Amino acid sequence: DRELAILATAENLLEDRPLADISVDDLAKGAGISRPTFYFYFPSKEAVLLTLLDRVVNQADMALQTLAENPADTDRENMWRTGINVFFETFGSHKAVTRAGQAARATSVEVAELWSTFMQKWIAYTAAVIDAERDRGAAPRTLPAHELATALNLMNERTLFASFAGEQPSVPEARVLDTLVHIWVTSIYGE
Amino acid sequence: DRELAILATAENLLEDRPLADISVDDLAKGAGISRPTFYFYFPSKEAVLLTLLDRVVNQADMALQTLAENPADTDRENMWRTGINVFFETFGSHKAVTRAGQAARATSVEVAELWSTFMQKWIAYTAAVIDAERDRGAAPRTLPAHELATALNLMNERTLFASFAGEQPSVPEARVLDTLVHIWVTSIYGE
Ligand SMILES: O=S(=O)(NCC#Cc1ccc(S(=O)(=O)NCCC(F)(F)F)cc1)c1ccccc1
Ligand SMILES: O=S(=O)(NCC#Cc1ccc(S(=O)(=O)NCCC(F)(F)F)cc1)c1ccccc1
Repeated sequence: DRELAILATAENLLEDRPLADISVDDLAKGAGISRPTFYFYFPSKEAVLLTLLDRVVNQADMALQTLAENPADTDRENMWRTGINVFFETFGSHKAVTRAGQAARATSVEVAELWSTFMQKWIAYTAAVIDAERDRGAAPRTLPAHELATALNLMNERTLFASFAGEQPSVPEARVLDTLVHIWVTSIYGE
Repeated sequence: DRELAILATAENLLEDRPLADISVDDLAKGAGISRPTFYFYFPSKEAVLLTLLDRVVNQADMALQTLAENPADTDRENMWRTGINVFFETFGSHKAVTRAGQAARATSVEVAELWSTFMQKWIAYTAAVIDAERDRGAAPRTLPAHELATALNLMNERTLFASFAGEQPSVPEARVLDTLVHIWVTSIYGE
C-alpha cells in the first residue's frame, strides 16, 4: 500500500535520473511518508531497486511459464518469436527498472545473484527446448544445446538492453525482435 | 618509459583488484615514482585505465585491419573464425584491462565514447563483408546486413566478456570461439 507507493515513486524517478541521483528523502516525499516511515518498509534505496527488478524478472518468468504450458499453434519461427517477445514486452515496459537493475549488477551482490539465477533458468529452458527439437528430428545436433542457449541468451540481454537504452551502437527498438528471431532460428535449425 | 612503468603497474594491480581499490599512490609506488611525478604523466587513475583500454582496442583494430588486407585462404567458416579470434586472443590476453574498461563505461564518458566508436567501426566492417558475400552470391539477402552485424557484435562483446570474467552463466573460455563461429556462420549463410 505505502509499500506500492514507494515502488511506484522509485520507478517514476528512475525515468528521469539514475539511482545515485535519488535520495531516500526523494522516495519518502514521493510516496507522501516521512524518511523514518520509509525505513520501516525498506532498509535502503538499493533494496527498492532490488524489489522492482525482482517483480519485473518474476513477471517475465511467469509469462514464459504460461507460454511453455500453452504453446502457440504456428511455425517454429513464430513460436520462438512469441518466446523472445515475453522479454521484449516485459522489460520494454519497465525500461527504467531494467536499465538501473543492469547498472546495479556491478555494485550489488543481490542484484547480480538475482539476475544470474534467472539467466541460468532461462538458458536451461532454452536448451531443453533445443534438445526436444533435436529429439523430434526438427533441428540438427550441431553445438552443445546448453552452450548455444547461453550465447543466444547473452546476445538477447545485451541487444535488448542496448536498444531500450538507445545506445550507440544498437538495433532500433522496432527492428530488434525480428533481428533476434532470425539469429535464433538460423543458429538453431542450420548446420 | 616511466609512462610505460605506470601502465604496466596499473595492468598488474588490475589483476588482483578493481580500479576503486587502487590509489594513485598504489600506482606511483608501483612505478617507483612520487605521487606528484605520477600526476606529470596522468591527470587521474581513471586516465590510466583509459590509456590501457585505448592501447588494447587499437591492437585489436590494427590486427583486424591486417587480416582484412591479407585474408586467410580457407573455407568461409575458418575465415570468420580467424576474424572473431583477433578479439578472443587480443582481449583474452588483457582480461583485467578489458573487465575494468567495461565496468568504467557506466562511470566514464571517455571510456563509453572510445568503446562506442570502435564498436561502430567493427559493425560497419562486419556489415561491408556480409554485403560482399551477398554481392558474390555466397550469402542470401535475409536481414539488413547492418542490423545483423550490430547484434552479432553485441553478442560477441557480452559472450567474450562473460567467459573472460568466469561469470555465471557463461560459455567456458575453451568453447566460446566455436560457439560464436557456429552462430555467425549459420545466421550469415542460412535463410
Ligand atoms: O518460444 S517457446 O514458446 N519457448 C522457448 C523459449 C524461450 C526463450 C528463452 C530465453 C529468451 S532470452 O534469451 O531473450 N531471455 C533472457 C533474458 C533477457 F531477455 F535476455 F534479458 C528468449 C526466449 C518455443 C517452444 C517450442 C518450440 C519453439 C519455441
Ligand atoms: O573474418 S574476416 O577476415 N573479416 C570479417 C570480420 C570480422 C569481425 C568483426 C567483429 C567481430 S566482434 O563482434 O567479435 N568484435 C567486436 C568487439 C568485441 F569483441 F565484441 F568486443 C568479429 C569479427 C572475413 C573476410 C571475408 C569473408 C569472411 C570473413
